Amino acid sequence: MRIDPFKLAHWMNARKYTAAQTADLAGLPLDDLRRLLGPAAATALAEALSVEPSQLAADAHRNLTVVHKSAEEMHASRRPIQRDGIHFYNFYTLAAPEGRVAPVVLDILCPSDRLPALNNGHLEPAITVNLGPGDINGRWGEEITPQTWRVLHANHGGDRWITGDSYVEPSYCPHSYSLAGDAPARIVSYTAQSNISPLMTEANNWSTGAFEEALKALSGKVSAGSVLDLFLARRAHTRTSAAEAAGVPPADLEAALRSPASETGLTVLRTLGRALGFDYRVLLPADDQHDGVGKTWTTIEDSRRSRRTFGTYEAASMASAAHLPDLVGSFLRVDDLIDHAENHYVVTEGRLTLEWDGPDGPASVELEPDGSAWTGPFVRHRWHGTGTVLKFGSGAHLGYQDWLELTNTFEPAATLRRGRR
Amino acid sequence: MRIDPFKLAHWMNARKYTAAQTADLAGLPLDDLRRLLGPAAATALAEALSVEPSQLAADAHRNLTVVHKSAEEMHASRRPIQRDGIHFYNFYTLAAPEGRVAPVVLDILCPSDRLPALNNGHLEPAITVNLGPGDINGRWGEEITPQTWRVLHANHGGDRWITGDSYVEPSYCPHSYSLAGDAPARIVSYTAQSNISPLMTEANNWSTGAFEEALKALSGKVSAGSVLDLFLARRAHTRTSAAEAAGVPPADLEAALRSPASETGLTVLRTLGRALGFDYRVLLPADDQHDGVGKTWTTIEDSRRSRRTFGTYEAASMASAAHLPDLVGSFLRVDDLIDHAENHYVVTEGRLTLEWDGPDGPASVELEPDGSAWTGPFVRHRWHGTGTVLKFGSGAHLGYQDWLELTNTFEPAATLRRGRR
Repeated sequence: MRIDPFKLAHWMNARKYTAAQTADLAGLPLDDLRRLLGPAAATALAEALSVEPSQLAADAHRNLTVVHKSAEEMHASRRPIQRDGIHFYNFYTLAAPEGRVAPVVLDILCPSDRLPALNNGHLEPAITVNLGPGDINGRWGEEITPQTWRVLHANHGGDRWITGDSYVEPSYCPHSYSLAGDAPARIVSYTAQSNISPLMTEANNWSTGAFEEALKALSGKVSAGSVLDLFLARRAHTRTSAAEAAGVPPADLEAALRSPASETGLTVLRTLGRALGFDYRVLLPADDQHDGVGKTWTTIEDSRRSRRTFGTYEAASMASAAHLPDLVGSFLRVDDLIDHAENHYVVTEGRLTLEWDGPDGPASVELEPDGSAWTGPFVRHRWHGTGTVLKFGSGAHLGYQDWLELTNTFEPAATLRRGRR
Repeated sequence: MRIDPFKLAHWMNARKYTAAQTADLAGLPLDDLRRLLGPAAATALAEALSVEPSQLAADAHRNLTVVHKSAEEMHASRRPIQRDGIHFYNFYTLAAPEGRVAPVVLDILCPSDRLPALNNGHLEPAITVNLGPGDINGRWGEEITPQTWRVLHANHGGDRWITGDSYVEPSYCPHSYSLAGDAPARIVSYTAQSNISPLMTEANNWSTGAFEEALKALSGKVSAGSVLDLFLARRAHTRTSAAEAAGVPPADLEAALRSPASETGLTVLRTLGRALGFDYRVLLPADDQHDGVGKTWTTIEDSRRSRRTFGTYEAASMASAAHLPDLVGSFLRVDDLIDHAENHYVVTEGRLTLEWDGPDGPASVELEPDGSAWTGPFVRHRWHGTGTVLKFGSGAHLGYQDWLELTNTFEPAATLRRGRR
């Protein structure tokens, strides 16, 4: 229930109240406010600043660098889920900051002679990999067909650190799993945050008339021209005025919208961008979508083929997708690490040691199979010992969306520094 | 203090608790939960879901379409600000949803014979335009030089609806204004939300070691290669493994990083993107930054030159910037409107009528000079009468960042529809 000095300075600035005016309005001591900027109070500040208490509240957890969970504790979290009249899955949770979404390990208990009843799907996309040792069935449709029923294999060969096939569970499409045969099997399902969730959360609160107008604008093929027209209408420009505004021939502007990726088109849309004040990059094409799981599907052979040395590690790729840049999965063989976002790790073999440099100096924890850890963004760490660990990644900060704003910022490091002190 | 059905379904799904399990854990009636999904309770749900009450709280205001404020009320909000020992400005606020940041009108009271003492700057970038009738001085530096002292002119000619020069106040740089002479003058300063604020808010909570690591990564020239290396390290790939992974010659990958905008480079980075699972677009170059206000500066002549017909309106442009796509300003002459984001309007001449189609059917309000209104995203509206109104725009939803994720979504309209019902 603490106060965020950053959120407070922002609101005093917004309402342009001096420190003294803020204290006088809020009805509390000035040394306190000069301290907060550096319970019974928070309510007053909120009132004096015309904002809800949650708009000034600090984060539930500050200075988190690493969080870990032993094999014993992950096993202790086991929880059975009943579906279709039987013990369908066994629920386990991996390391994750308190309150956050934790990666999940699942026992696949639905026999091969019974179609696995589907769940209702979910917004977040997720990387799912078969830990083995048995093969499993993937179901993505009511009707059983090659497009909605496929075997997610377990590695039966020698390079076991590559545990099995993996793919990306598409956002919102129902799915379920069953055993492909007798051999038991476990699955690891890692979800990243939804990058469209913030928009949805807001759109859900708009009037229904506006919501329908938004859907209308998003309906159909969202081409470069359709997005551009919205940008122009946003600026009270027509395609004609915008063209003469950018000094471009209407004939070429039409071509570029037909070829955003051609160098002729990119030069035009960027020239438009500079003239009208917008970022041409979001106008560039992205690989169309498929709606099936055949595009992201990554077999054991794919992963084996992708093997490479990464520092003191040997790495292999899990399923990925160009339209889900913040979601990553990787097979790591062990015998410094620092990503621009969060990492979720789970050991699959050997007694490994994770070390990290945190607030209290160097630290470390020994983790055995099913043991796991979570690293915050930019937290330098490393793994020692001989074994295997799965490397997952997610996080909105800093996601590919932040990287787009960052390339648009003058001296980003300076901006961040100013915000922190 | 209500509950968000969307945030609740998300958390029950995350923790994968059935409706019954949720009710049993939360300790409340099941019909209630089946109702919320469709005070004393919210606390229980939060506890049972291992989340803070704010993580399930609905928006302070739902179904807002339009908010307006009369000339009399905006005049009634006048507030003097003392600086450098004198009455420096007069503070006025324009229409805005309760709790939100309201556009500001300022009387410039610092005489021409006194250097206007600077403020401490602010994170949000802002479009500032001179309402006139007198010219004013702009100060952007301690020392008075051509780069930090320039006259922001007021239109003294006939097309008064174009009120004067405008420019973009760069994020965080101190600034202030004084009169250029005897003639009085008012200014309108419109700020958009900061697109980097979310990242900052989070980075402020990271350990200092991680923060320093982040600054290090952002320091220097943030080129296509420097961002790519982070993407690769994120995926346990080196430039060598990534190349052979995308089936590209190391020699070409180096060229593309030297020419992201050339069609040869874009084809490579997109091929890399498809292979490694990332969005090549954020790798594309954006116009460098300047740090001065000479790039966005828009004179009266510029605006006059940009005049164009827009539906039943005559429009002229205010200052803009390619790196601030969500911030827009426009001069509108009156005698349907629907943007993909929020609008803030302020009348400068005539008694005008704003109509909108809201939750209760068609509505309308008559606004005179200094009167203002705010429209939510996608809210269809129009202006009737003969006069002039300033059109400002901001909002994160849906900003250019959302448009990047939207082009990456399969059936976005469908996704949003599912989230709402």
